[PDB]
Amino acid sequence: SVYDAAAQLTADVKKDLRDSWKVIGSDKKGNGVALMTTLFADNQETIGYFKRLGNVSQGMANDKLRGHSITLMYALQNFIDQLDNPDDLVCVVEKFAVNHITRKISAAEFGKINGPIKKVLASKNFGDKYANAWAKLVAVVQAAL
Amino acid sequence: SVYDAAAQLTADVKKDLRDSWKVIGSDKKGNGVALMTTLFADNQETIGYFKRLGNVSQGMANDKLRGHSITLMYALQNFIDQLDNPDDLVCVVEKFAVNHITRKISAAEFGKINGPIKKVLASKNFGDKYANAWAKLVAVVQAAL
Ligand code: HEM
Ligand code: HEM
Repeated sequence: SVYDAAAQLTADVKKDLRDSWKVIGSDKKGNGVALMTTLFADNQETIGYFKRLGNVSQGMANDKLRGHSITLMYALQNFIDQLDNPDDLVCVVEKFAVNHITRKISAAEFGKINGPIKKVLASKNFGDKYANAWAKLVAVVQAAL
Repeated sequence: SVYDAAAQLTADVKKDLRDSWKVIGSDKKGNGVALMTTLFADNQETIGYFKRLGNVSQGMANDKLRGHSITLMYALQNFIDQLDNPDDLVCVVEKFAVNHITRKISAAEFGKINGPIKKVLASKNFGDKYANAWAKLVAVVQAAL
């Protein structure tokens, strides 16, 4: 269950998430757009899913892309704030899962975000340990897909 | 025009938003759910739009309502964090406007949240001055619908 995946995140994983989020979450516009543009660069097959945003190659200049990317960073803020209450984490993960289920995004496709997260973290010198912690949070969402 | 509406957020208004958000934003779960249950109690005719959340009369005990409500408070957080930059505020407002346009929510119906906001504010000892500041931020969204 989602709860199981949630309930599993340990004190050390939560620490590494919070520590790296302090940095990555401090520039939501810049890091959110880098996350999205990295997804599109590395996984070109996903571009079609984002047709509402218009020409995503425009980066920061594309207002729809910038609004989406900032907002995505607040979904991660939300998850980070809920880490200590699995019950609250589960209900917000289930809400965002629905946003993706309705777009036909599978658990495997959702996991394509791990590559972009690892690259953004690495840009701030957070290494593999940090990328592994983030994959475990992503895995909570995958449990709902 | 969203841009004209955004221009109405003067220095004084911004300060009153930030000062009151310091208090209401500190309990996203509790204040989020209070806002929604106040909406539903005072404006019963809007309940039908929220079919996906199930039995909203259950309040905090309804997991879907709790997840939705927490998330709504992060939309507000997002707006407050964008007050420094009007181009960023506008692009996040337009993102959320689309979420409501697709649900067939008009500017007038969206404005039904002003009553609930005033009540939640008043419950924390923030009076009309603060409710009016909040109505100016809601008006930015209304301009986009
Ligand atoms: C860290 C991981 C992710 C988070 C936190 C996240 C969060 C979000 C949020 C907050 C939205 C807006 C939902 C709405 O307003 O309806 C969204 C939309 C969307 N997401 Fe994600 N997402 C993630 C990863 C992905 C991945 C990996 C894909 C596809 C492979 C994906 C596909 C979509 C699509 C197609 C939309 C709708 C875009 C639009 O038309 O507005 N997401 N996501
Ligand atoms: C301060 C004002 C409000 C804010 C910040 C806000 C924010 C949000 C957000 C962030 C969502 C989730 C969007 C998604 O995942 O698709 C949402 C959904 C929704 N909102 Fe609002 N909202 C506000 C007021 C209203 C009002 C007054 C109404 C109706 C009169 C309304 C109707 C809806 C509906 C029907 C949904 C979809 C619920 C569901 O099926 O998940 N909103 N809103």
